[PDB]
Amino acid sequence: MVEKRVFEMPHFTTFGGKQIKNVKVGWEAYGTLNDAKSNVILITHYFSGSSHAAGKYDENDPAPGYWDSIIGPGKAIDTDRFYVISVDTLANLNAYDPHVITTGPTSINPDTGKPYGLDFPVVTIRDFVNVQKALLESLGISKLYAVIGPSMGSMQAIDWASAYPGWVERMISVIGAGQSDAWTTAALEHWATPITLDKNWNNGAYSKEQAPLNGLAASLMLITQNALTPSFFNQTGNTLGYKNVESAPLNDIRQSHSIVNWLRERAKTRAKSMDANHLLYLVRACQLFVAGHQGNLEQGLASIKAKTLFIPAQTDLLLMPYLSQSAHQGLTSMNNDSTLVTLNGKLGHLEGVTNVSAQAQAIRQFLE
Amino acid sequence: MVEKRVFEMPHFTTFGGKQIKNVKVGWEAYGTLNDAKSNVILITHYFSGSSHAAGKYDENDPAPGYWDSIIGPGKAIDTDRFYVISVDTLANLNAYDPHVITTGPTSINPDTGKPYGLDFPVVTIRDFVNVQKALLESLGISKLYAVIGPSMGSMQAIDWASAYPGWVERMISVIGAGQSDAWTTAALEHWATPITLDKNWNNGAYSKEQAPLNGLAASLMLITQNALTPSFFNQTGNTLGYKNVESAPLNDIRQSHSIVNWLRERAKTRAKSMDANHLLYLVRACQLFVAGHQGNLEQGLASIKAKTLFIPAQTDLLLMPYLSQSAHQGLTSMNNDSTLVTLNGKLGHLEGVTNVSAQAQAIRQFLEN
Repeated sequence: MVEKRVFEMPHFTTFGGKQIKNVKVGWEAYGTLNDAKSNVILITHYFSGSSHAAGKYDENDPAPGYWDSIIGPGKAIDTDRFYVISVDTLANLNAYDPHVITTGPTSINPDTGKPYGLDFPVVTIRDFVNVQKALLESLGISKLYAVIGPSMGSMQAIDWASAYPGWVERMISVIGAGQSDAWTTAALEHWATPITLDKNWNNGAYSKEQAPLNGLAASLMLITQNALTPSFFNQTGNTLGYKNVESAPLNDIRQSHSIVNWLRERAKTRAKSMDANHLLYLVRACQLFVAGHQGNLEQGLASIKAKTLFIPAQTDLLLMPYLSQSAHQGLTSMNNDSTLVTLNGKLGHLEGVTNVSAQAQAIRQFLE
Repeated sequence: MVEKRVFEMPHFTTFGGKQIKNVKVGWEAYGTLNDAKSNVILITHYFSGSSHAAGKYDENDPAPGYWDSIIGPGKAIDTDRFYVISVDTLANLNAYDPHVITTGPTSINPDTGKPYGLDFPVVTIRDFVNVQKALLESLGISKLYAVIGPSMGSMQAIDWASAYPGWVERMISVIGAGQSDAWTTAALEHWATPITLDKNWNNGAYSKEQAPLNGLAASLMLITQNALTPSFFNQTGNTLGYKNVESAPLNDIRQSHSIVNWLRERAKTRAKSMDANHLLYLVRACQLFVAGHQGNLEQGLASIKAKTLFIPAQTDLLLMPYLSQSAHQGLTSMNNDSTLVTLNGKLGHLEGVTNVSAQAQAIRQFLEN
């Protein structure tokens, strides 16, 4: 049911005033664009995700897109009513996934025949929304009925609403934020440092054959944990038969606890088709984020005219609930039709990826 | 006004079945040990701490020990009533600080004339309390009026109360836990990875002048943030003129935001007298922690008779509210005299290290009954 597409720009100016030549990003869409091009809902994807917000590329895919549970016929993001479209970001974390098309440190520089590495220009949330704007424009679309996104994708969505206020009628921020505050910028740095310390990194110039695999796995382990909760780790801890006094980490400083070996293996398996530098660039992109990318959060919220719906996860330890509450109460103070509802499950940040359906009615009522 | 002392054990068995020779740990004490040795209050110290719970070694020390505000004459922990003693952990993180005395990776192995590196045996919190016990025994003490400690210090404290019930009349746990659950064990593992990724680490066999400095700083950055809150970082960012679109990290992948530069320098500063391998070992000793060191916390709680006070910080992100609650509730279901008061401040975990005084009276009344 899903066909992967590719959007290309020969020229593109980054928000930081750099040039990327030969941009290529993947994208996909579900449903039908109506005649007025007035039923467009942009899904903007989270830190490690891609355009694959729903559906499957192949029957044999082990699982559909991450928001399949609320995107489809008759679902809260109804594909019988909306042309639902999603775009791979630049510097997409899954640079070596056969379905992900991105421009970033792995792209070949024609000028050396070698990957850009850390020669790639700094990219931002705005750069993502601007690549999405160009894709939309090239499809004759001038307005968004809604933009919807979780986590890093809620940054894109709220940025859209702020940067192009006449372009967005509705803004759904899920497990989200209006800014990367100093707490969040610091927290996200720790995802980056494991890769800088890996000896293979070679200041970003490593080959694919000598990639910084350990630093990447180390980053994902930290990410994976930040995105969950004590509850989740203690329950999987139970399944592993976790104990404080395990003979292996007790006897050998170089062995680890059951729960660590699990997280390491999981993150290693999650990072096979990922790229270390691309993780670095998405980190920096998040650290630079503020709705509207103007002086501060208040200025960016003053530009929004879309009604706003904020769905924090109550358990979220990564983009914590006060983030959604900050943007939401700043908006109502400006007489923005702003609504806040909570996700309150046990997966923490990942409630808003894996179980956004819990709030499907709020999304639906917002979208009627 | 506080003399740093040394305790020595020619031979020490570890909890993991191994030997360490020339065990040397630092300690100090405040107050006067009564004729009965019944007024002994042991302070056990947190991850990056030392024995310096109060007072100053030199009156021109910039800052007194980390609990001077509640340990001293006439304070909640009255050092004209109690004898207040505190010992440096094995593998103490402050491996190059002139006041700490410890034994670990940087120690010279007398068998080889060279450092232990990661030949040092794995240490646990049990090994910390046992070195304390050995010190207390060397001093002729047989019983502790109170064992108190924040964080890793509370791990030692509740361990003391579970492994040696009659030794411990009262146990005060501050910003602490009964155990390192799976969440917390994985969480501290992230403290360890950056050190081990650093090329200079060399599987633990680096010279002091060829240390994995950038890995060590990485760990400390994470630790520092884990110990704090958004409020602190956001007040801090505001003191720093933090903006989200700062021109330095926007123009250059290799530049960083204000907050990160602050965080990095504070960690490189905190790391001057620290050793990397010792950090690995304290992390592992924390992952191995369960009060008592049985197969679970319930078994470790079941043998506690000391009356217990718990003082978690509501805003703690490192050892969150629930770890104290899980232990306090377990003890109350065992009809153990267990109280729980909360620190409400916004420094998170470090409420219980730098602002314990907010519960001075609860501690005072728990000690004075």
